Amino acid sequence: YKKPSDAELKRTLTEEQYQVTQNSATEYAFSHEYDHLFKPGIYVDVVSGEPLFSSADKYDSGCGWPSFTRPIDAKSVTEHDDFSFNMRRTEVRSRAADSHLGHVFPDGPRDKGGLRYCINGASLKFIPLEQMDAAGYGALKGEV
Ligand SMILES: C[As](C)(=O)[O-]
Repeated sequence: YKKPSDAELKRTLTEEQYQVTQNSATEYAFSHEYDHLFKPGIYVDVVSGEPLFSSADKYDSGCGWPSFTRPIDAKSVTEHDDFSFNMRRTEVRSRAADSHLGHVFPDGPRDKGGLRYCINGASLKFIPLEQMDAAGYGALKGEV
């Protein structure tokens, strides 16, 4: 899982996908299809295809963006202090392509770890269970 050149990205990603993953922009709350999508499968980095979240950990937090209790693999994402626009939050970015994904907060389901990963649907690509094998993610079916 690798990240193409900035120049190549400009010609493959939509304006929205590019602004969110490359410039850390934020999609309008409740605007993405993935917000209310709850079907079996996984969500991968729109840029590199790296698996990031599983349908197994997706839940309704009412925050406005796809929400998960944890990443599909602890190593899949990286955390960063975000002192953007007068406040302190923890930014979440993908490991391989370093795409801006969203933020994580300490107010998630307590029995699931207590974390809430709020992610832009524009930074993801959903792979339904029925297509995971063909897509090359067969080994991850155990995570749904
Ligand atoms: C707008 As957000 C999904 O980075 O808390």
